[PDB]
Amino acid sequence: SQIRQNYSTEVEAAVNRLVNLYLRASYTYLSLGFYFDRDDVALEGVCHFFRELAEEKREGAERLLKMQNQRGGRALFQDLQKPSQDEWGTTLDAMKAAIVLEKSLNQALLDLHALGSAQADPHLCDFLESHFLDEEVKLIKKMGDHLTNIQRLVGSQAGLGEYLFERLTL
Amino acid sequence: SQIRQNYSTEVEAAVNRLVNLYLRASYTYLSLGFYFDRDDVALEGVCHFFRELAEEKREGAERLLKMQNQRGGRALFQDLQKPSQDEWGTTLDAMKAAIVLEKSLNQALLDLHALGSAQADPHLCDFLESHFLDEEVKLIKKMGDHLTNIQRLVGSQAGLGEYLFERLTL
Amino acid sequence: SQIRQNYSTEVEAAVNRLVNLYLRASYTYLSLGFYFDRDDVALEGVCHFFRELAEEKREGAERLLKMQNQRGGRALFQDLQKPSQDEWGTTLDAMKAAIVLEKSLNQALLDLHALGSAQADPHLCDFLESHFLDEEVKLIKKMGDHLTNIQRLVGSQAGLGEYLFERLTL
Amino acid sequence: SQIRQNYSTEVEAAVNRLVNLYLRASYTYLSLGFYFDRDDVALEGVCHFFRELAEEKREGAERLLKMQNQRGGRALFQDLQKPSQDEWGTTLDAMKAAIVLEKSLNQALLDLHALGSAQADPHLCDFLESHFLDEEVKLIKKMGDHLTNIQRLVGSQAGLGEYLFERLTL
Amino acid sequence: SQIRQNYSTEVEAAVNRLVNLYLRASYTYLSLGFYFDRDDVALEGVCHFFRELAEEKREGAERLLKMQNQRGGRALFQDLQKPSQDEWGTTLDAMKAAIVLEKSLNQALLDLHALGSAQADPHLCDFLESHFLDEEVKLIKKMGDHLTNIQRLVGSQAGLGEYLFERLTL
Repeated sequence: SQIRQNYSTEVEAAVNRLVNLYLRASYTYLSLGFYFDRDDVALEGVCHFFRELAEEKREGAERLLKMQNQRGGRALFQDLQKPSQDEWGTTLDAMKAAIVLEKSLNQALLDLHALGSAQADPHLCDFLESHFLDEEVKLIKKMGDHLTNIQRLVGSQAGLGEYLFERLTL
Repeated sequence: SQIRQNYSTEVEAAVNRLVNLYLRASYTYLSLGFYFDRDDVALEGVCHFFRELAEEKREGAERLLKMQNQRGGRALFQDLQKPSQDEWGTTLDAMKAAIVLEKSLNQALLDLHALGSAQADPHLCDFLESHFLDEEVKLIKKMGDHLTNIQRLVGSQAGLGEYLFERLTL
Repeated sequence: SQIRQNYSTEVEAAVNRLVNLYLRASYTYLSLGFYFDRDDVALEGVCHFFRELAEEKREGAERLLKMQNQRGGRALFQDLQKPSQDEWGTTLDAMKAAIVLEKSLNQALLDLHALGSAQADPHLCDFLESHFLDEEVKLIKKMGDHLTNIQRLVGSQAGLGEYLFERLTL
Repeated sequence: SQIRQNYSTEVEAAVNRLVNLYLRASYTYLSLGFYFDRDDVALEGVCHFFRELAEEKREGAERLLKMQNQRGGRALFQDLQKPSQDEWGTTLDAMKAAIVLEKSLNQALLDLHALGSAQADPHLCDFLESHFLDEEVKLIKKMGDHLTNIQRLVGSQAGLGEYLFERLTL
Repeated sequence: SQIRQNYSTEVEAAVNRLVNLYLRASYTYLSLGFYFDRDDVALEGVCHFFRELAEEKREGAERLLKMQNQRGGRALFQDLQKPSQDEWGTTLDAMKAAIVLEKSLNQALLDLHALGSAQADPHLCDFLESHFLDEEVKLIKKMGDHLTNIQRLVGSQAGLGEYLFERLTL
């Protein structure tokens, strides 16, 4: 590219892989959202929590793609793997799966940051620090807060706690 | 009628029967609403849910009657059977009876649509698709969502769950 | 009932019978309204006059039911008899049937008031005097005014008078 | 056409024929409107009723033509036959001719709907149900209401009734 | 009195006794309100419910006194007995005591109405029907609704139900 400067093939490829990870996460959240909209699940606040995350992950992918083009790299898309489950269990099961998913995205961001640092690519490092690393830390903290509250609500009567958390937190 | 065109005696009669079904459903909901207003039942959100449905069903009957006259058919009214119960039990019992009632109305709409299609009456088919079929599907989905939430709230202590659902959902 | 005080079984039963009378009157007015909406009758102001009365009678039934529950009585619903006619003739015939209907409702209110007085139930007597007795007298006077005007318009050419009354009074 | 999909030559031709019918109806209404504007006829409300219908029919033709192009069919225009009369008689004669005209348009819509159904063309069927079938039913009902009122006004003194209907309904 | 007309000594005395009953009820509610404000009771919505009733009962006494003077009777005040308890137990115990209190006031109103009727004092009868009888019926119905909800919340864990009712109803 006429514009490409200080942008390694290693980072370009890692950015494409990260786009796939974010789009896969968006797909997972789409599935989680619609599962909580089933008439036999019926937890509206949980559906809305995950549908909003599906949008956030798609937006992250789009920001990565815009950056790929700003740097002169070339977007390459791969198949998007279906989500790991068809049914997602309780809100507790879903929130545990979500935190696993976000930790995996955060680890991929940290890996890319390390690659950027190894490649002496400070534009990349700034980009991740600005738009991604803090968002992930904030989201993971929120999910951990939710997991703690969901868990405190189980002990006695799980259906009651599940309803209350959806009504009063989400 | 000077205006009647492509409107079978079969559809005319079925529309009169459907008006009776909607008015009967309105009556059932009136009874459900006032039962939840009893001082020894006292669930205001449940009363309001059913009173609003009584109004919706009456409005459906009125829309059918307006259509009967637009097509040149003749409204014929029959006695309105009293509702199937005098006392309606818990919110769970009432919501189960309501879903049974709406499924019966939906089946009567589907039957009328099939008759319209057999009679090559596309105005009828459009009328039902526009003002009735989607409303029924949406309402049945809402009731199923409510039934799932009511059921999740029972397990432990039924009075507590009944209060919470009325306070926090309805 | 934990709340019931000075409320006789006789009044409770009479209130249920009165609810049936008001709902039947509402049904009669629904039928009158839709008859005047027929393309071969086509008197819009007459349809609107009766449709508004159908709503007023339903509201009266609902006020009686609310009162039944306020006093600790128990609503009991019976079948609703179909209206006395399928076709209602001229505006004059319909207005005569309406005044007969309202006089019958007024007589049932007066009977209930007499029962309340015999049962020393001043809350009932106030309730009827406040929300029902004056409304009936006002409505009967209006219908008598209409009957006089309709009758003055017949003599010559009945179709002309029927049109003029609908256009210029209703 | 590069865009044409599931659009039969039979429907394309029937749509062109229907455009001709709507434009002919518009022409008929133009003639009716100007007849009622003659100084020796002089019924302004009747002129305005028909002039508004001339505009509605032209708009229907234009909507059909837009649809023809959306589907990749080709508009073909034919001569427009002059209206069936040069003078239109009384308002009663004109309203009878109008209802005959609208019933013929409605029958052509129903025929086209049947053809669409035979051709498995649901876009066509939706298009007619949405923009045409209900409009025709509503208009025919209005004309039948008018015919009933005009007829009730004749009996006695026809000029008087004709004036009153124009003044007080139209 | 120069103004006194048709106002019996029996009614005058009964009105003074009724003022004492209303002021005593106001005192009882003052005590109930402050008990629920104790740091070891601490149910704010219950305190506010009873403090508002203390004000309503005082206002009722003041309306009776204004009426006594309008009729030319003479207000006579007696000692006000302290409330029947110093501590009021749970919200359920308090609401049961409140309904007992209101039923006693309602019975005193009904007795006074009967005396008015025996004395042929229609001004008195109107006064009670207008400002007192309906208010009592409405209040008793509300308290019965509350008692039903409190009772449904006990079964399982009484502290939890007591908190929830205060938070979500009052």
